[PDB]
Amino acid sequence: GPPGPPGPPGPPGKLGPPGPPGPPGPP
Amino acid sequence: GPPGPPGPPGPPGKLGPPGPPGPPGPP
Amino acid sequence: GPPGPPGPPGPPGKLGPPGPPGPPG
Repeated sequence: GPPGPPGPPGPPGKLGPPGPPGPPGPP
Repeated sequence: GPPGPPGPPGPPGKLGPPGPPGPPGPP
Repeated sequence: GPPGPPGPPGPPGKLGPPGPPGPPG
């Protein structure tokens, strides 16, 4: 018979990397 | 014959973006 | 018939953790 339809989309990706380091503190 | 089953689930999506900048440092 | 082909890639991940605190002022 015909091939079946395409499977479901995969799961979402994983969390991204940690963000950039923050600014210097106030004086 | 009938059409075949649905295909397998896709791959996991792409990695998320880097996070927000950190907070200000200590004084 | 044969099973279908693999599905599409999933949706994008969420943003990561906050970065580290900065250095001293």
